[PDB]
Amino acid sequence: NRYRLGRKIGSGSFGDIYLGTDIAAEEVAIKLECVKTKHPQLHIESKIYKMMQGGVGIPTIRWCGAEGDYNVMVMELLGPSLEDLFNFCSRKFSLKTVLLLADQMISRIEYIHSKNFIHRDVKPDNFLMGLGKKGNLVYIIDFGLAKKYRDARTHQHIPYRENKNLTGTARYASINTHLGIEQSRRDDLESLGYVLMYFNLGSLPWQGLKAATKRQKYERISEKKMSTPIEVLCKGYPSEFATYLNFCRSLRFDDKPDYSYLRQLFRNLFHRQGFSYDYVFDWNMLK
Ligand SMILES: COc1ccc(OC)c(CCC(=O)Nc2cc(-c3sc(/N=N/c4ccccc4)nc3-c3ccc(F)cc3)ccn2)c1
Repeated sequence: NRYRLGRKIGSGSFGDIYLGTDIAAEEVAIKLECVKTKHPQLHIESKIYKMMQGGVGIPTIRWCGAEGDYNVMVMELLGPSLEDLFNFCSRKFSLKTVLLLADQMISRIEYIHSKNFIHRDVKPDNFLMGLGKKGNLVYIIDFGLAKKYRDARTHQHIPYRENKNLTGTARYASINTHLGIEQSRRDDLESLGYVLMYFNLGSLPWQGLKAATKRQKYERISEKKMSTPIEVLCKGYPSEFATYLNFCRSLRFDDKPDYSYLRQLFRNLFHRQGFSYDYVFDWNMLK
């Protein structure tokens, strides 16, 4: 109930992230926002976490408020991110681990969409494993770029818009995001498709391109994504990864994705491969 701030561990969408301690009991994670910021957002994000509360893989917020020069949000401590675990696993995941992760990540995105929001920054850093009895559970974090895509009462979808600035991480952004189109449900899922192929490959082919300014930088990434057919991107990997991406790329702006179809693709592959659904990930094998 009273919190000690520890080392800074990084930065979220709109603030810095810290390890901390609840001195009376337990270790926590703490996000800070300057209270004098011109674009306050931490309390908005807190309310989204609250709307999401109780979902599988949705982190619990312990306290939000103001102290000194900061707005403060305290979260239950979670385990390593999927990017951290990727590094710990020598930047290679077995097919079994990719498929286990795919099943849960699709479900996390579906859940957020069911609560009327799109995430808009699907990337490995925003998925964290739980701890203790939740160690086999993938959590999704960070609603700082999240947006409501439909009305809570009528479910009327937001309108189509063009010439929008790229929101999120360029590496995993959808093609339509690069082309300036308003993001919708389909784009969260397309980004996940790039995340899965990133886990398969160790890098994506639009990493490390040269340019002068950040504007051109994103342009080069856009051009490489558009000019790399899915069959080339996914060459040498099971067809399901291409099928997944083609499905996502083919969705209409306001389509409700068939999340079950996408999970079934990978589940059927998992079964054909003879894998056991025992939640044993590559990092559980580290000695
Ligand atoms: C017990 O021994 C340990 C040993 C080493 C450790 O690590 C060095 C740890 C710490 C594990 C940990 O990170 N746990 C954690 C993190 C968060 C995050 S992570 C994030 N952004 N990450 C990125 C990454 C890349 C790019 C952008 C952002 N934001 C929030 C967050 C969000 C809201 C909030 F209120 C508080 C925190 C939430 C809960 N647990 C432990």
